Formats: sequence, C-alpha cells, structure tokens
Amino acid sequence: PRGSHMTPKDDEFYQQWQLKYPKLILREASSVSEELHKEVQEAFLTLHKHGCLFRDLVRIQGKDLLTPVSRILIGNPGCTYKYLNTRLFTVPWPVKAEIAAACETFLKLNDYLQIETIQALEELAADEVDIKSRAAYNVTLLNFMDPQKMPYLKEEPYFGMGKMAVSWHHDENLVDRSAVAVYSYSCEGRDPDIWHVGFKISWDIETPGLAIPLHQGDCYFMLDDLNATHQHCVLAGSQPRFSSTHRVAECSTGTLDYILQRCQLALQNVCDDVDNDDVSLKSFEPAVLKQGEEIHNEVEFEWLRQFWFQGNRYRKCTDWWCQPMAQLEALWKKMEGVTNAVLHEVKREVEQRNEILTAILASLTARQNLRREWHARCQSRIARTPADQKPECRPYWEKDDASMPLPFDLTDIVSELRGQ
Ligand SMILES: Cc1cn([C@H]2C[C@H](O)[C@@H](CO)O2)c(=O)n(C)c1=O
Ligand SMILES: O=C(O)CNC(=O)C(=O)O
Ligand SMILES: [Fe+2]
Repeated sequence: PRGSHMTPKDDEFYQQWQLKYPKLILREASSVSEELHKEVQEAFLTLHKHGCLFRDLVRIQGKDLLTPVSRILIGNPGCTYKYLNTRLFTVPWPVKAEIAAACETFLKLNDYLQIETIQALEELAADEVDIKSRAAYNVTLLNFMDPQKMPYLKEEPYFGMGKMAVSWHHDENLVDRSAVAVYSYSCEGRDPDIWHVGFKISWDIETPGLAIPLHQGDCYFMLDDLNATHQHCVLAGSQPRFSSTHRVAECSTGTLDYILQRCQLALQNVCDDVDNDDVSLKSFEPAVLKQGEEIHNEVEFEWLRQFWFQGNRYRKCTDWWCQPMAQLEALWKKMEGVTNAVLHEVKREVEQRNEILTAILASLTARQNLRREWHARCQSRIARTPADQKPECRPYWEKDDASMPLPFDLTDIVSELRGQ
C-alpha cells in the first residue's frame, strides 16, 4: 500500500528475476557489436530525419486517440500487423536509397536477434522446430518519443515507477508462445532520467514489479509464454529513445497473398470472360453468396479503408503497396458489382427462394455500420489536427456518381431488405 517496485539497487531484485522471471533475458550493449550498434543507430536517425515514423490515430475501446509514440512497421513484403484495431503495413526489407538501406540494416539486426533467441531458447529448455518457428521474426515495429514533448505524462499507478511512455500491456496478435526481441536505443527507486522496461504478473498488483534499466544499446528478450503471463510497460526517461521490437506476427488472414486469394475465391462465382458492368453470377446458392459478401466486407474494411485511413504515409517511404492496393480496389469494385447483381435477383419477377435474404442480410448491415464508423473517424474533429497524415475515407463516391452500381448506402437498400 506504499508503492514499490524493484530495480538492481535492491537485494531481492536478483532473486525475483531468477526465481520469477526466468524467461526474461537481458543482453547488455557490451554483448552486441559496435559495428551493428552504430549501423542500427544510424538507421533510426536517417528514418527519423526522413520523417518515416508517425503516431497512429487509433480508436481503442471506442475512443479516438492519437498515440504518444511514433512508429514504423518494417518487415516481410506483403505482411501486416494489427495493433490496437489498426492494421499496419510493412515497408519491405530485402527478403530474398537511404530508407531502403535502413530496412536492410533492420533485416540483419533481425537475423542477429533471431540467432540470440533460438540459442537462449535452447539454453532454457535445460520440438526443435517449435523453437525455430517461435523465434522466426517476420516483422519489427520501431518506436520513438520525447523530449518530453508531452505536457504531462501519466504516472505508473501500481508500483511508483514514475512516468511512462507506454502503459501496461501485452504484445498481441503474435504466434502462440512466440518470443519477442527488443533493441533499445536511448539517445542521450528507478532513476527518473533513464529509460526502463516495467514488468508485472498479469492480475497481480501486490508482487512488486520489476523496472529494468535500459541503456543505449541494451536488448531484452521475452521468451515462451512470458508475454502472455506478464504485462510490461516502458517508463520514460529525460532524453528521447528509439527501439525495434522484432516479433513473429500471426499473419494467417494477414498477408497480401491471403487476401488476394480470398478475392479470387469470391470472383469464382462471376462469369469472367470480360471486365465490364454486366456482372453475371454462376449461382445464387445462399451459401456461396454468404461467402461472397463476407469476402467483400473483408477486403473493404480490413484492407482498403484500413490502408487509406493512414492516408499518404508509407508512400513517403515506399511505393510497394500502391499497385497491390490498386488491385484490391479493382477487385472490390467488381464485388460491388456482384452485390448489385444479387440485389437485382432477389427482387425480380420465386419467394422462398429468399434464403438469399437471410444469407446476405447480416453482411450488408455490417457493411452499413462499418461504413459510417469509418466515414466518421475520417471527418472527425481530432482528425483535423497534419496534411499528409490526415485519414482518407476511400473508397468514397457521391450518390450522383454513375460509375458505381450502388450508393455508399446509408441504408434504404438495407431497410427495404427487412421486407419479409
Ligand atoms: C496491445 C498492444 C499495445 N501497444 C501499445 C499501444 C500504446 O503505445 C500502449 C497502450 O495501448 O500500448 C503495443 O505497442 N502493442 C504491440 C500491443 O500489442
Ligand atoms: O520499446 C520497448 O522496449 C517495448 N515497446 C513496445 O511495447 C512495443 O513496441 O509494442
Ligand atoms: Fe510491447
């Protein structure tokens, strides 16, 4: 009921770490090459100067909020990482010129950490494919903050660890039991002026948490189920700091290949001799239409609106997604055309044959709600606060637009479907 935490200044700290955090590894700067250090530190600097790191206008727990920390997702080409309901797209790295050079740097840093991890994971066990898979980092999220540009920072509420740049949380959307590697770059009770990473047992508020000091060049690893059993935070220092958190993102349903295939799957129900607006369906089996409208929603809100909300962003560091994102829109547009098709069938010249109503009604109302939601987050008050960062509500078109088969809805079509 006093608020305490532990640091290496305490006696119990070492027995707490060894007996209650055996899966938390720390490798001090003195263990990593100076050849690697300077290179990755130079990378954080070019990328920062180039303005590739932005804070995200997230909508956590129903509220629109800008994030104190600025970040950049770098990793396998075609891969994405969902973080706080927002889906970040990877600026690609050389998976078999400055911005391109840095991604090369963070690629070797990745290989490095990967090695450090499998090793430490083997030393821990004291199959071998589980180790390999759980340390196979496919992405790295880079972060940055300060110099205290924050008017007032929130104070850690449980162990008096002082100010914090990132509150207690778990790294989510990761492969089960996957490890996480962090390279900390601090460019200059716990010492207020130094960055630390906080730790605590989930649900546990009375076991003093650990605040481990982070100096320029230090790396820490979270192995096995540690990330799931414990929460961590990042207590703030006085200087600004960078960091690259390499992870193994659960990317089933999360790569360009996956979503492209999903599209080809839905369009298998449309005569594909030519690409015009006389879209005809091979069948109106309530089940196939279900899957068709579901994929329509998936490519629309999980990919298109998600990509454009970040507005002109990754484009300042990569063009990689321009054409694939242009193709998903073409694909989606064709799907708007299948919707109109189904709509023409349902209300045309049998009547139980309206299994085509209780098979697409759920997906259409969802397309309705999610469209308002996104349109709102776009022309919202907070969203007025950079020019090249402001969210875009694409795909968007005015009711008076001829090229689109249906309107941006607003219902009427949805209401009318209640009919019966
Ligand atoms: C769940 C979760 C949260 N945060 C950060 C976002 C903010 O910086 C802070 C509070 O949401 O935690 C984060 O960086 N990752 C990778 C997560 O998986
Ligand atoms: O910077 C760190 O040490 C840890 N950062 C994070 O929590 C993160 O990137 O999600
Ligand atoms: Fe984290």
